[PDB]
Amino acid sequence: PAYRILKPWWDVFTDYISIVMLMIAVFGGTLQVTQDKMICLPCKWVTKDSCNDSTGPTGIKYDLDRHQYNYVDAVCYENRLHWFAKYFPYLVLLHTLIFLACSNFWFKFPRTSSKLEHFVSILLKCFDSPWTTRALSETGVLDKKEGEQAKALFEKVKKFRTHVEEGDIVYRLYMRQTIIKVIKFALIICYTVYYVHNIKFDVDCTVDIESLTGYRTYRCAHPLATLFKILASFYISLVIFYGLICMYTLWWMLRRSLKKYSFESIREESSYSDIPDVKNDFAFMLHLIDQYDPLYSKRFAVFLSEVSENKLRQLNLN
Amino acid sequence: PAYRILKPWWDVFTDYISIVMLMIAVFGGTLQVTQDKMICLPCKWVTKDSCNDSTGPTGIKYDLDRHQYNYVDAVCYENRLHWFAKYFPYLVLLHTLIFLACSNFWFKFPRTSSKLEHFVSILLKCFDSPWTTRALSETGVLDKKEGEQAKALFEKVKKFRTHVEEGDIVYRLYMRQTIIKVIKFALIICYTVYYVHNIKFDVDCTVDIESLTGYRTYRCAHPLATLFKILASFYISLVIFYGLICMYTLWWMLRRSLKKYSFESIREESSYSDIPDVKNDFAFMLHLIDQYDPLYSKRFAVFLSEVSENKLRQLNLN
Amino acid sequence: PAYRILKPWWDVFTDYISIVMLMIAVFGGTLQVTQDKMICLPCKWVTKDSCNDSTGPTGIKYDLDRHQYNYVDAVCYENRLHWFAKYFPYLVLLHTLIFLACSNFWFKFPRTSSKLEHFVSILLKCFDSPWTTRALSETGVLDKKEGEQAKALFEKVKKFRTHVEEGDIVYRLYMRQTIIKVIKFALIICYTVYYVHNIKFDVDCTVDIESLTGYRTYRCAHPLATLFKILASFYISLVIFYGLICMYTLWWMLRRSLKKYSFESIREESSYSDIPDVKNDFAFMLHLIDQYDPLYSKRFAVFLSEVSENKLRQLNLN
Amino acid sequence: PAYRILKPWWDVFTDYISIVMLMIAVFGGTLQVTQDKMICLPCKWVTKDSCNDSTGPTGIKYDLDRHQYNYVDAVCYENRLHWFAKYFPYLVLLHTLIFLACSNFWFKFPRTSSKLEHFVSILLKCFDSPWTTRALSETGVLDKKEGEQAKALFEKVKKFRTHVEEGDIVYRLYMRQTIIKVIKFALIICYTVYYVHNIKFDVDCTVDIESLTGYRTYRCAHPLATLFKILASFYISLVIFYGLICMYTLWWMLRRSLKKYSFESIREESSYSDIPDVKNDFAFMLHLIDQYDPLYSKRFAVFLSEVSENKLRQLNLN
Amino acid sequence: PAYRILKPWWDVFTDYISIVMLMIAVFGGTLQVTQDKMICLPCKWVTKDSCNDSTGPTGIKYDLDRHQYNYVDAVCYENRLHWFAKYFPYLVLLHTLIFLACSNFWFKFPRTSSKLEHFVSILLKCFDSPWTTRALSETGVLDKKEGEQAKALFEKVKKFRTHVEEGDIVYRLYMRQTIIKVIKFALIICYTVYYVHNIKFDVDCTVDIESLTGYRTYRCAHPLATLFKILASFYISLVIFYGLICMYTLWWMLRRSLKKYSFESIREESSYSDIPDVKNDFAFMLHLIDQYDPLYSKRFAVFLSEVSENKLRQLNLN
Amino acid sequence: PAYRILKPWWDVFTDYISIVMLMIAVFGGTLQVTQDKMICLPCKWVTKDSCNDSTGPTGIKYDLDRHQYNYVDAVCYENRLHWFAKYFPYLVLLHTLIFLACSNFWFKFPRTSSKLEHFVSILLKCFDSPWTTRALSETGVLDKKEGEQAKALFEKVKKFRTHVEEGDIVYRLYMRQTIIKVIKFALIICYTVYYVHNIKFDVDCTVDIESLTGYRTYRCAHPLATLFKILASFYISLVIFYGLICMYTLWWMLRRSLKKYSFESIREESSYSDIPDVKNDFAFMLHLIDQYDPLYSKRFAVFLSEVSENKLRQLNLN
Repeated sequence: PAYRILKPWWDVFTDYISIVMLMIAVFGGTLQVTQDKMICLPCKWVTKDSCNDSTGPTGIKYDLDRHQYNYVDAVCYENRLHWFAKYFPYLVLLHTLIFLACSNFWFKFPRTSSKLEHFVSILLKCFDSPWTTRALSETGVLDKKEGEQAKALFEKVKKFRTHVEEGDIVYRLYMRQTIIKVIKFALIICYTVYYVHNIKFDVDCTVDIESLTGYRTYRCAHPLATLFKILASFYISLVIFYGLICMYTLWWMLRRSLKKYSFESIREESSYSDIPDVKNDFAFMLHLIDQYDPLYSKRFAVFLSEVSENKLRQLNLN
Repeated sequence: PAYRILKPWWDVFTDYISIVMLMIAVFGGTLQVTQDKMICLPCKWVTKDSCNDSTGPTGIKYDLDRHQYNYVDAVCYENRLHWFAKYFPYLVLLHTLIFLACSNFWFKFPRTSSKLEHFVSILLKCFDSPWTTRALSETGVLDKKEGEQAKALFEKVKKFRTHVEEGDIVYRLYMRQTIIKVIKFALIICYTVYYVHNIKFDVDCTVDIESLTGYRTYRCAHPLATLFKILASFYISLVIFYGLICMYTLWWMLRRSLKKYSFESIREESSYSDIPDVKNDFAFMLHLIDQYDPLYSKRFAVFLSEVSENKLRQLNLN
Repeated sequence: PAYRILKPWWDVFTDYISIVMLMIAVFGGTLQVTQDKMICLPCKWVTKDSCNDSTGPTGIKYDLDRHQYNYVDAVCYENRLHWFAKYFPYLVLLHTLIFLACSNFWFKFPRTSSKLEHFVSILLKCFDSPWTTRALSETGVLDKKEGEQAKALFEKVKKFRTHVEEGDIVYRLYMRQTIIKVIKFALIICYTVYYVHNIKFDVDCTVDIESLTGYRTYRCAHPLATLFKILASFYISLVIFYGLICMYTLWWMLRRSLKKYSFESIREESSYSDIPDVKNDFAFMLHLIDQYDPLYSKRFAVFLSEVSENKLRQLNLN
Repeated sequence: PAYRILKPWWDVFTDYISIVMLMIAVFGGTLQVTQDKMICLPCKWVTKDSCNDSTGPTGIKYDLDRHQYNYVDAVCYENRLHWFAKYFPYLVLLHTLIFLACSNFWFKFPRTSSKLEHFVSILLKCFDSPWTTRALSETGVLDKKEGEQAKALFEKVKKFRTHVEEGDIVYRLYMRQTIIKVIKFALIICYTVYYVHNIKFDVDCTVDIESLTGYRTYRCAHPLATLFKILASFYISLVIFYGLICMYTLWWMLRRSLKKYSFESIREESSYSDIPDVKNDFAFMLHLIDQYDPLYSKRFAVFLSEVSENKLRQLNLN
Repeated sequence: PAYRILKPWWDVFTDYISIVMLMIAVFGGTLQVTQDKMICLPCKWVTKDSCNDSTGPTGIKYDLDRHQYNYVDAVCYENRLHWFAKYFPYLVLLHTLIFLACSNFWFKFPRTSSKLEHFVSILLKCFDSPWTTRALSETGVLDKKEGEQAKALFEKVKKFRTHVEEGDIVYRLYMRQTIIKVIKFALIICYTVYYVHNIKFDVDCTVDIESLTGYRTYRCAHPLATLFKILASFYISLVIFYGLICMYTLWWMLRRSLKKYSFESIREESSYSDIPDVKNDFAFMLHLIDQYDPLYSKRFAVFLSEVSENKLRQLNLN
Repeated sequence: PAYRILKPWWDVFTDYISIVMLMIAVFGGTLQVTQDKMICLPCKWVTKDSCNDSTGPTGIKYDLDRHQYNYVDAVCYENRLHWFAKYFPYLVLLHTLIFLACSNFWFKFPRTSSKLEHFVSILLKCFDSPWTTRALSETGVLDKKEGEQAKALFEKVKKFRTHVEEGDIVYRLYMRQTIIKVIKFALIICYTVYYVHNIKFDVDCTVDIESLTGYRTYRCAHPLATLFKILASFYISLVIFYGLICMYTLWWMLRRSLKKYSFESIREESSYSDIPDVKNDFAFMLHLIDQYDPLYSKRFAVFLSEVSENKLRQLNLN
């Protein structure tokens, strides 16, 4: 509903990229569950623990029952097949979940949710005030009721300023979240690229069970290897875009030095020099709202100015 | 809810065509997943890497187990079968998603969403104003309250004009989106038509595994080839309609030269010559609203006229 | 919500018949997907490309593997089985979708949706007016506020009349939609009845593959033939009802000659002779609302009369 | 929402019984689809087209492949198995749907829906009127506004009476619906009880195919016979309850002779003798509302009385 | 929404226990449907219609086809397996449904739903009245409007008292429902505990079919026996808790003798001795609301007192 | 909706951890249901009830049918496989459910839900009062209406204080719930860690059935052992976090000694020394609201002060 203005474009993009990652994860998961197959055969002639690979033709006879193939299938799936091809989608699901948690933690966390809902309530009831457009147009009789409403609103804004000025928690939380995203990004890229090549269609496996079948080695096929490879490539691509976005966010924030809102633009333009600069934890919100729309900041700044209140006193006193 | 007036008929048609494309994609996808079968047999007599195709009859005996057929099935599915027949529906899903993204990007993007929600809020509160129908009927006592509401509304419209006049971002974004749609259209038509013919029911494949079975070549059948061919034909047809719609949109926009709203019709008809012409990024919106219903433009234009304000001053002063 | 009054009983019936058709389509579709089986056997003795059909008994031995039966199954399913039994439900789904599109096109189309939402808004705010019941009861002090509301409402109705009088698009669209429904009805009845008989339980098929099996001909069974026959009969029955409804609609509209709303009933009854007749594109709406409830037309007609306005002037002037 | 008062207890019970019938239908349907099995075997020794039923033991050898059993399965399922055991749940679904249609037709039908929504709107705005409780308490200064509201309400009720008095359609529709329910009830009981006994676990079938297998007769088993028998018993029981309810409804309506609302109770009790009796199509509604709660009828009857209006004139005139 | 105050804690617990019972029923149902397996083998040596149970080892050869095992499976499943293991979850579902029906019958039943919605509407509009807190604080100028509202509210409460005093239906219905719950509880415990032990993993069955196979007896296994046993134990435990709750409810109601609300506490405390005792069918509601929160009863009792009305007359007369 | 302020951060974390636990439970459950497989083979040479594990190679022949493998599979699954590997996910589901019950019991329980909804209603209508910000700003003409509203609000707060002061039930319930969570935590950790190691891939089982097959021992494989081991590790980790959170909660509550709200901070700061200390069952709520946001406590405390009421008397009297 109302927190769309808080979320910037980068957070919006992350929100949908997470859905796409989760989608491919769920699909790979159900695809793994429904088949989870390998197709294994023996190898009669062995050379260095591998196949030699050396009147019409006739089929070869191995003298095996259907149920022994499934046993050797399960064994060569358990032991010699590599864990990544098994557990790829579960990991992706876990990662997407903890991304989303790192994103929405500071919304769900009450200490900050209270400050944010109070801030936005103040901002909207200020923007919807009637006296603002008049004050901006001035660069003369008004209703006593809305005059008193504005008068109480000034005091509310002052108390809110005094309350928010102390905290400085939101900056720290958002900082920690971005850093967690970036380090986790790097970590997943590392082992994903390192272990992607091990997915293969064909596998030789020597499991050492003579007594049950009488064959040493086996050659096996994993049909889903190609598809999981495609999904992994698409995955790491989306991940790359996500991490570049997070790096841009981090650079923006650390560069701006944004604990202090400079504010000088409006006071020179609108000729209200008697406005102080803002302190920590109330400037960050203004920067966020500025990324959405600069208009809200200007509409809110008028109540902060004491000159506006001094003028409003004249209209109530009349 | 309220953005239905912004969307023109072509965007409406695209919205439903995307749903149809997504529907056939999901269906082909689940159909591929649940079977993903081929039925492969050997070929005893070979001529040029192909079958010679040369007391009651008797069945032929190949001396193969059930589990070897599945191995050769997986192999001839992996190697010699063509990637398009495998991965047709996934590509279609991807394309539909990126179409929808290109369509709804300028709605979800905050810099423009703010301008649009502000514009439409202004337009609706102007259309719902009581003084408009009276002003149009004039071609005399009014309430001081609604008079002051209108008076503030003029100032709001002026500030909004000054704000929107600068940007010119919406035109660029919509331009880029249409062009992306058209080039992506052409690209998908190209390889889709080039590779559709390779889907076939029957396939000969030579995989070179003598040691496991003792047969060189194999003849295989893919039942879903016909159905995927039908779906691909239906797909490219829908795509053609989509691209022709996009071309019409592009021609309309580039032809109209619409940064400047000509406006001359109302001023001659309603005898309000003292209205300036509109500049970039506020005309495009008027053209869009004109495609929906011309009435909103006329109802909104009265507040822009200074003569209307001059007359309204007389009614408030009385 | 509010467009229920626009929809007549025939459109209501079509709306639910489409749901039933879609239901049987989805069911036949999933039933086709989950089995898609035939059961094929060879035929040892052949006479004219067909079976001769000529110490306890003993089973017959064909010397075939399980995997060859599936191959010949796929072949005799692809080639000699008839396309209608395969693709019956998909066609039904397509038809139902394009029926629904032809039904809801003039609602979703913005040029007409604007006129309709404006019309119905006017009608409801007129019906909810307090002065109407008094004016009808007359066959005396009123509030100045509601008097001015009614006075502005007369002007709104006049502007709306002048706006709607020109168009004549809604009649053309509804005409085209009904005709599309009727011609498509006839087309589907034609080939459905012509090709329904080809569905059969038992099929003889000669596919000409000696090298793979050594048998010429095959006898095959399709279990779902009976069920699809039942569904097709039920389908064509529902379709017949739909088409008869559409024919009734078409006859009604072409017979009534409804561009001109005759209107003579109320003016003779309520003694308001000074009301003009209505022109194109505003009469069609009145006929539709008359099919729902004649009361709305009478309650709306009073504002159109100039005598009512002349009398209302006396009450405001007092 | 508001039509709960219209629905009597019998219609409420029918509404839930239909859901239960639909539930068992859907369950039997999916159960039929997922198995649809029979298990068929041959019979070596035949006596009168039936089985004679005449060193450790040894298994019997029939020399049949797995794929021939499925063929004879499909054949003996198609031909000799009885259609009721196949198509039981589909019929039940159809019946439940047409029951629900017969129930909700007069709600969905616009000609009557308009009358009903208008009636209930009048009744609720009368019940919520403030003057009613005072008038009942009388067995003295009031607000001019609510006085005028009541005064207009009398005229609205009079116009509504004149409008509704003519129709007499609702009685005919409800009559037809009840009769359709009762005759359809009897019909389904008839063939359901006549054909339930044919469901059996074991079946002998002689299909006459020597050339494909060399056996004349077959003995087959249908596992779901018992379960479908249980569901059919439960079905006919629920149906019996439904039909007895419908018979009670029919007897009630035909006995009461309810076109004329007798009304004599309130006029003797509350001493308002000057109220006429009610005519057709406005009494039926009062009887329905009486079945829910008699209070609404009494609260509504006061406005119908002319004495109440005569007294209200004194309070407005003061 | 508003009936949460009517429901006591025991009804709340029953509501969730029914959901848990339904959950285990649905799970056991789908588990039964998807497998419904037994695994049957013959027994070569027989002693008293049972198995005697008496160079490497070698497998035993019975000379049976795959399709005969399924036949004997179906037979030994139909005949000798016990009906409880088959139809356990369906019964549980039926019981849960009829529990829920017995719980919500007096809400859905209109004759009582009208009384309850009217009662609660009165109670809430009384609790939200402004004069109540003042009257309680008294142990002096008020608005004429709210004074008249309260004055009409007294009359409404009096009429409602006279209406509700007669009925005494709600007590009878709730009594019948509790008793049905208790007797049905006892019945299900009886046969559930009596027949639970018959579920077993291993079963010997003698079906008497020599001609089809040549074996007399069979030994069979039912894998789901253990799981259904666990579910049945959990089921009867939940059922026990449910029945003990119902017994507590029954004892409470029969002990309290609650047709007469004693009421003596408030009149001694708040010094309003001039309040009569309450009669049947209006006391039961007060007891229910007392179980939720005693405050509503006290806030409502003030309007019942005539002294409160006598005092309120002085404030309106001033 | 409104109870988000009551829930602290620890309860929030528990709420989502329960969803994750339930998710892994449902997944392990469906995974168990769909396969529930073991793959068992015999062992020809036995040494101490275990396998000795001692011209191309040839397959071994056991002379067993497909249906005997399934029998021995079911037997070795029933008897020698350990119950934990079977019933792991059901237990997890049960635990998660009873965690959620212990969490939401005091919300669903009516005796406390009434007190809480009344408390929060009072708090919100106090926070939304206009006089509070003025009273805080004072560290002078007001509307008589809101003055009387505040005056009644003081009395409401006093009655509410007297009502809540007695109970002391909420503290006991929350205490019991935390303790149940901690003891159940310890219990599940105990047997989970004790029995996790018994899950294994390979199992030897001696079932003692010579007559049916002629083999003593069997070697079996359980593919899902690894996956269930991973899920169990992840489970116990989440559980550990949950229990540490619960221990922190318990330590906080027992340490604070919170029946008495110390309150001294505001009276020294805002110079309102004439406020008493709070008693049991009204302090706990204040501590909870303090964990969310301290501002509500301060905004509410002003009405509790008698000095504020004494000052408000002057403004109403004027």
